[PDB]
Amino acid sequence: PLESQYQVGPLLGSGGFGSVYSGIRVSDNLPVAIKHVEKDRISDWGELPNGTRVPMEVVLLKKVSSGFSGVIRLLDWFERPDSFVLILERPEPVQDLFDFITERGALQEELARSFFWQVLEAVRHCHNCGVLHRDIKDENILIDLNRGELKLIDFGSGALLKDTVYTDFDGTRVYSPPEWIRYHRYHGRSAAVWSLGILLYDMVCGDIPFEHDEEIIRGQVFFRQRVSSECQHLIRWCLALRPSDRPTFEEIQNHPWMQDVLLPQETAEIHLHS
Ligand SMILES: CN(C)Cc1nc2c(sc3ccc(/C=C/C4CC4)cc32)c(=O)[nH]1
Repeated sequence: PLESQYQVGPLLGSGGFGSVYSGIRVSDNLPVAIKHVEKDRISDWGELPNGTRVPMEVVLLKKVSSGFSGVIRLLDWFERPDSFVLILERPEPVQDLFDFITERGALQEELARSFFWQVLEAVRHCHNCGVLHRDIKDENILIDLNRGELKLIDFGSGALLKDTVYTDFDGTRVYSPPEWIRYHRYHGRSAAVWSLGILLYDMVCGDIPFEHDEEIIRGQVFFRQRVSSECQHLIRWCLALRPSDRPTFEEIQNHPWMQDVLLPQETAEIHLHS
């Protein structure tokens, strides 16, 4: 045990959630990320199959970790007197979708579609595992620039998935649905689809559609860049004001604009200059 097996590199980011450092498992040189979370800043606790009292993030991480590389896997975790320390995988080289959009602006449709699909495949995986992320957005998506594979990260506002209503949200406002904004209630799926509508608008317009509460409640989408009619259709569908007017994952993934997606490898070859 102990803090022997890992070697702490540079800090990767921080905030009110905590601090993440680059790290190398000594045990065999694998890249990892070392995420330190303060007990005081966890509002949502959970408990394991094993039955111990851990942050919800750790519960959800365990339920989603396994073969499929569309979600970042949690390799191990530790407890400390005032924090939990999480060890997760780290692709090399890697960059987050937010930075990648800051650099390259609006993405070519073909690139967006391959990115969007992959997010769709990640979120479907979480939904199967009984996990709801609740904070899907460019900053919670890592690109592995060599293999062209997106990895969803940061379950710190997630919850167990359920069919009843959610009356709490501790995620990103500008990505939250209008039913949350007015009534303080949403349902998982439909609120996830809204965040995906936002995410796709982001990808294709270089930036997010709404900044203020009223623009959210109004739900009218102005396009600032050339975007095909079919992409515009899908975005507006995901951003239906009534939750039940929103598409299901299956309906999103059968949308005409979602056809003939590139593979992750082809994607890096053509767009990440692999
Ligand atoms: C997404 N934020 C709030 C923090 C956060 N970062 C990571 C995780 S796993 C993880 C794994 C790798 C890397 C490497 C990133 C490069 C772009 C700087 C970061 C993270 C998380 O769970 N939370």
